Amino acid sequence: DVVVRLPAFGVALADAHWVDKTTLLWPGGENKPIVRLYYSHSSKVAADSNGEFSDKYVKLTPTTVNQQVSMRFPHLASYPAFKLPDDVNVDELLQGETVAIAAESDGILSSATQVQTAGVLDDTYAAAAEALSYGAQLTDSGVTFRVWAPTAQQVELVIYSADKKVIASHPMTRDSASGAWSWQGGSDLKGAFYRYAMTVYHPQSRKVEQYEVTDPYAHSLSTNSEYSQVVDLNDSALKPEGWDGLTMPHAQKTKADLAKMTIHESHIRDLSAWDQTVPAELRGKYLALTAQESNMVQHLKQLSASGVTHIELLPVFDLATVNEFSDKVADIQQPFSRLCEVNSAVKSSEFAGYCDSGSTVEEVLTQLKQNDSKDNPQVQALNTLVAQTDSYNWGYDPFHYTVPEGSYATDPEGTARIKEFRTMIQAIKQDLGMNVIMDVVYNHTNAAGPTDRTSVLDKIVPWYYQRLNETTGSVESATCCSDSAPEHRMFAKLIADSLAVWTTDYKIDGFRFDLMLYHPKAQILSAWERIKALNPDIYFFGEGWDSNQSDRFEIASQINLKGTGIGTFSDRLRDAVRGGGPFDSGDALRQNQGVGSGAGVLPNELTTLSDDQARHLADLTRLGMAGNLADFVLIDKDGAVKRGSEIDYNGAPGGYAADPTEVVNYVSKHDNQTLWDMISYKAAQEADLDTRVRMQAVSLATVMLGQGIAFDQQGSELLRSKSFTRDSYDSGDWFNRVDYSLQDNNYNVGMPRSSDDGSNYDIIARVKDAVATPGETELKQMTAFYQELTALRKSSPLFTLGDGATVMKRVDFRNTGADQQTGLLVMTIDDGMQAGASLDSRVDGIVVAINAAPESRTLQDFAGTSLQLSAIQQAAGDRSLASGVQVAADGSVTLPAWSVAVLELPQGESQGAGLPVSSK
Ligand SMILES: OC[C@H]1O[C@H](O)[C@H](O)[C@@H](O)[C@@H]1O
Ligand SMILES: [Ca+2]
Ligand SMILES: [Ca+2]
Ligand SMILES: [Ca+2]
Ligand SMILES: [Ca+2]
Repeated sequence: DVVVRLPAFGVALADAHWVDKTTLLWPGGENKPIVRLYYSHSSKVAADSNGEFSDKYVKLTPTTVNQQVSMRFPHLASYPAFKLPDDVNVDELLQGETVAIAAESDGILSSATQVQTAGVLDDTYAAAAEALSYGAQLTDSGVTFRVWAPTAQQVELVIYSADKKVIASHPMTRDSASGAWSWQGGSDLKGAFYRYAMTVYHPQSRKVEQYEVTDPYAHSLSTNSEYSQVVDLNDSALKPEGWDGLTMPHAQKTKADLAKMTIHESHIRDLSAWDQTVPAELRGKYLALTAQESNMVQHLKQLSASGVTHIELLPVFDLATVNEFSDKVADIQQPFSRLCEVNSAVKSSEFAGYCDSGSTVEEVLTQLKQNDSKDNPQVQALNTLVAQTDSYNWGYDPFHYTVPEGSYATDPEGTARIKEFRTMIQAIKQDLGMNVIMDVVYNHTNAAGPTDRTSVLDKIVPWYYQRLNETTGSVESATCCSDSAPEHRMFAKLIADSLAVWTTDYKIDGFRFDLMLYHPKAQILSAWERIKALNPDIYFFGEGWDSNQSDRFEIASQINLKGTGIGTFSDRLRDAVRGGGPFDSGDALRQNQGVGSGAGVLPNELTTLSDDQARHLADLTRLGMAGNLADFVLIDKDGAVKRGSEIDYNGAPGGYAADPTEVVNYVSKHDNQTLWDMISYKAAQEADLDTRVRMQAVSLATVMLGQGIAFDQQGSELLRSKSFTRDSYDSGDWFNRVDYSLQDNNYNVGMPRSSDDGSNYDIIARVKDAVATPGETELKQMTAFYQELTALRKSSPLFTLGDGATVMKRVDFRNTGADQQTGLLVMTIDDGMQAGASLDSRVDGIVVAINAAPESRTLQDFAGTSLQLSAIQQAAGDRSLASGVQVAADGSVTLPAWSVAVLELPQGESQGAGLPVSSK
């Protein structure tokens, strides 16, 4: 056997992949005579002083990739394949560093690279490891700790006292079949803090690292997640009174049940950070939801009574971007002096002069408003510094997937947060009458590598839980941060086990997957199958659409999830009604008007939108109101008969769903500009304040009165503004403010962050002061419009049919084709004899008319049909979106500008003719 030696001829990159027991995929070994897999247990492979590689190695022989490997890693199927002998001691090699080396016949090195072992790890240990349970599993009879670390050389369980002093370090017992380590002790360990002391090779640093890491299956933590804690979530001491009997206020069993879902996407701080009627110690906490006397809680109670059915919570799992040690945090309601003591950047800034002042941070920000402008964005200048050390962040930064966030609890030390979180869930369901959905972020981790404080998974099993670049081994960042690998068996299991805890132990009713398309379709479905065993009515849905992982596996996208029952946010109606797209900047923000802001019918001074383009948006909007079904048949802008899949959406088929319950419509969400800020960017100069409020309502009407599940951002009913901020994840209490005292909508409170919106300062300055800023009058008006819409949505089962086939049999549209009155959306829902059975004993049909235009419009296609205005809208009088609507003798219906009318055909002795869907 020749000896590999030197003639930059050392280990470089990591483009070799050990995908299974005997297969090694590596481009560098092609056509090369000598292909080997060198390995070193405790050392870094490298040529010795003599220039030779004298470390142990295994001989690799050319081969052809097998079907099994090709299916698992399609993106690597083209790589030159090499086989290892069947007697290779895989386990021992995986305990240290392995490097693939290739050299010419003469033995002169041609290339050497590191090896990515995720594949062989799954092939060798996954099945055995999947059959076990992980974490500190405490029962009243004892505890069993288990952690998966197939490559670690040593793992010790370190037990800490409450004061964080080591009271014991136990070497764990490794299971050869699974590669998991365990340790069994007595129940006296209940409540104890612990960490796993790892001795493991990390490919990134190429060294056998030695560090203590928290449990990835942690179910309790110390302040700021420094230590994991042994806990039995079943303990009655961790449950509010009557917890076990908590039931879901809204059904989610049938598709009809699901269709009634009306979501209010909220954030723990956005809800109570500014509410002075919420006890001070509960502001920005889970428990604020229990302050029945507060403006915020009373507001949500009324929304629920009016038709909002679900509260969706932005990250409430353990996020990493907020320091849980209160002494290290300063918020705007506190003295500027406090800010200076915890934030050295502020103390060294142009604002240092405020340090020894007697002002609070918010008082300073308030005074900076008058002289704030595009040329002097001082409000955001100060806020950007405040953001570094405040209590604010959306939290899409996973630290621990199965422990509640600590900063939202009154006491982040230990188990305390568990009961408070549950108390909140109970309050929402029991006292506010709404189901709860949790935003989950399994698509990435906050960090990876062997050094970052928040790198947990990548420290315990390096290069396994993260998705890596095929050539460099670098952790990918397409998600934003440290991309995870849901396609790997043990991470898929971690996800499913995690969801099981939130479902069973925290009684969560549904989960919204962040960037769900970075997950394999099969993995999402498998997780749903597992969770349905715990809660048969659990609902799964998600978003993303920037995919790019299709080369590795079939992704969980809108298209691929058709007919599966897994929901996806639809960006079709969203874009059509809001106008433009999320990538717009500068003038495009104003030019790209939407149906909700007058596309075509009320053009601003910059837009070039044609009537045809405006009508195309109307096609996308109507399709969306019908559940954005692939097979829904409608008449398009040109009078052509088209299926939803035939309506174009920027190059892709518009309609993609099988059932409306697989589609979540919306016109505002936590990310991107608020609906009001978009209307402010797009509205024509002549559109006055009152008109803009109606535009907000008309925009929301397309969602609320549609067949798809309805979703909306907390505060849309209050014309919520972020002062034009596009991405407010770290913009603090200032820009994310929601005022439940109803004084204003937080519009015009300073130019938004320059780093992300600086390119929009020009357009902002030009449109910002077009009209007055909303006040109590406008907020109360909008809340009334909003509650009317949600009340209408639940006023009849016809609005939420659930089944795609039923929608196709009952839903149709009028005012379509080339001779249509632009901006007028007229949707009919049949309940007559031709539709089948009467689902609503009070009506034979319903007509939804949304006049998104500055003209009054008259409908003549319902003449002699005895159409009547909804009792709900009649009851609202001149405060209704239907104020001014006229139902004449001849049967014609006239709608005022920017109005919404829900009309019905009263049912007589028997089911009537209704509004049959026309043959197309
Ligand atoms: O915290 C991770 C990410 O969260 C949200 O997606 C923010 O929009 C983004 O800016 C940030 O990088
Ligand atoms: Ca945290
Ligand atoms: Ca912050
Ligand atoms: Ca890729
Ligand atoms: Ca009926």
